[PDB]
Amino acid sequence: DMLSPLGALRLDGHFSFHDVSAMARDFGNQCSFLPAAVLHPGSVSDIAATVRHVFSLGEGSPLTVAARGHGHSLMGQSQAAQGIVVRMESLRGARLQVHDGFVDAPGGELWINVLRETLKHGLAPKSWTDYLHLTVGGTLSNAGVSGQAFRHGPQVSNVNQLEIVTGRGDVVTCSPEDNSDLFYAALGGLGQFGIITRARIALEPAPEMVRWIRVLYSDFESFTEDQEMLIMAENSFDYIEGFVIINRTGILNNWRASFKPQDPRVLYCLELTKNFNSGDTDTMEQEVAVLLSRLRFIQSTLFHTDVTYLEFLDRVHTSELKLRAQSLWEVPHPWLNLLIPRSSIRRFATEVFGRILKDSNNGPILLYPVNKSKWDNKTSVVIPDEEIFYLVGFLSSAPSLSGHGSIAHAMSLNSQIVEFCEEADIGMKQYLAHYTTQEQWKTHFGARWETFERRKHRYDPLAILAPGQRIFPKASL
Ligand SMILES: *Cc1cc2c(cc1C)nc1c(=O)[nH]c(=O)nc-1n2C[C@H](O)[C@H](O)[C@H](O)COP(=O)(O)OP(=O)(O)OC[C@H]1O[C@@H](n2cnc3c(N)ncnc32)[C@H](O)[C@@H]1O
Repeated sequence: DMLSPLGALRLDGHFSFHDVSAMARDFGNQCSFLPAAVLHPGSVSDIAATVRHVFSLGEGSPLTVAARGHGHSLMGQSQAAQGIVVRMESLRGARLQVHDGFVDAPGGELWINVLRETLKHGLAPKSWTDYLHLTVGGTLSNAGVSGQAFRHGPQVSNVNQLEIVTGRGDVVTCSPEDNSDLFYAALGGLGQFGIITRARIALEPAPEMVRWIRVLYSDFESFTEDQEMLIMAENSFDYIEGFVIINRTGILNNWRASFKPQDPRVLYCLELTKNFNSGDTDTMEQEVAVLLSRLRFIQSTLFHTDVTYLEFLDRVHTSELKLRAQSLWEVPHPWLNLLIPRSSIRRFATEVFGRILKDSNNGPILLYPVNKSKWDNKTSVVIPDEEIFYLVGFLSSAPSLSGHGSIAHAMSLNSQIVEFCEEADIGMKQYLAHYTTQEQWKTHFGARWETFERRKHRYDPLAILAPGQRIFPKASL
């Protein structure tokens, strides 16, 4: 019995060794791996003691440790088959401090909760994810990208300090100035080098309102050229995203329920915001008029709405409530998330949207560019080698057991896109990747593999951490 000395640890919290089903599923709703135990930590010391114990067993133990955030992983990345799942949200509380234009947040804290606290001081983080009900540790283990990344970089570019429990069970406080290799390793590190128990996030003064804008384009070339010009301009919009709309009719009528019209085939939606304060509405109106005057969208499709900063940032939670009401939230999510270099974007769009795809009815297609200069080259993040690259997110649901959608249909369409990228040398890199072999991961990492592998031996030599990533099998190094 390897799990009886685990039950002998004098934890601040406790272990669950039978009631473990909730930790054997994720948002992907496809993979289910029953863990042997679930740690509900009462402190970071509990996490460190659990990791130290597993490490003390050496190479003769199949025990693994997976930190679970909000479980938004799509293919078992936060699960541990016959291992130990650490419920990071058990430490949410509790150690949330705002000081000096920074917020110190537990790793298991949701971004929505970081924002609610921070707003009480008139402050907020600068860089977001589209959905806020995700943990600080979970999004930083990836990158955390939204409409602000073009300017502030991803969330991983807006963190100043991390408190980590390494795969050796050591508790380390790190930053660009102390234990910097661990700091940079953890950022986009896919949970490979340790568990982030606390993060210092940079803040900026928060606006009270946002002018939220949506416009349509018929031409991809003009759509993307306008996005690229907006991401390079000075005093531009505060959020820049885009959507690919395949076949769908009554798009302006769907917007009419929330947005004010001004005035009443593959289409492209450009989504923008301009941050503002009530006492400075006229300056915003003038600045927005100027910015829009340089764009080439279909004028009759201009829709806008004035909302609070919180209402805009938490917008996806409204869609979550509607899906939960229709029992459409916990369905399989066979998402495909790609990073496409600027030089390949048109060739990609021609084949993917013009040929491979017939409709976009089972989920949105995100498409927008970012600036590579905002991403630090020392992290574990994998990005294309061009100064401008695009995030392309195929955020599909599979509500059907057969036919149109249908995990088998979504999976076939995803394979076709990836096979095209490979055959036509697009230079694509996947975001939120789910490779099953170390050979597929070596190719993904490419020139950055050696760095990733050396950091792994340094911080998790026995490969105890985040086995669901499938990069390093237990004790394989
Ligand atoms: C479900 C979802 C995801 C999502 C999104 C919208 C929805 C509805 N919108 C995103 C967006 O606009 N931009 C973006 O960059 N990502 C977006 N995502 C994906 C999301 O960021 C990720 O799924 C991410 O993993 C964060 O979510 P979460 O907190 O749910 O974390 P997890 O899924 O349980 O675990 C992720 C991996 O990291 C390891 N892990 C978890 N917590 C930690 C800590 N504290 N320290 C170290 N590693 C940790 C897990 O073991 C797993 O491998």
